[PDB]
Amino acid sequence: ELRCQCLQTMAGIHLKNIQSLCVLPSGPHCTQTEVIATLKNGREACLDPEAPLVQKIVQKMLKGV
Amino acid sequence: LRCQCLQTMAGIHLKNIQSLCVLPSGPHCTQTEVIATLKNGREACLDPEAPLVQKIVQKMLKGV
Repeated sequence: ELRCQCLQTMAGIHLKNIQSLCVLPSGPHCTQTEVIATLKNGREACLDPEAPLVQKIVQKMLKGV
Repeated sequence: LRCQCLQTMAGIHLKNIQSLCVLPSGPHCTQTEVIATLKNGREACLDPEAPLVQKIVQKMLKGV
């Protein structure tokens, strides 16, 4: 909890807007795994890896959409 | 605007990756591309279609 890149997780993300989704696994840097989705507009959104929706979007990116 | 991967590599394990990032398919690139920077710090392009990469990605999300 000393060099984490996310101060909060938020929900409501849609795959259509995402240009890049990246998973930061937990380590000495941060207590919890973090999902950062940089959208096509250039903004970034912190997502909670445990959430089902984010996992569904990841699996849709790899296979689908 | 263009693909970030000029090749594909195999043998990367969830234990070895320090950060994995998925770039979805679009006009920039025909195929979805996964770029995993390893604990050693070098980067490896992984093939999203492979079952192993998908399983490892979702395992990372779970916390493995």
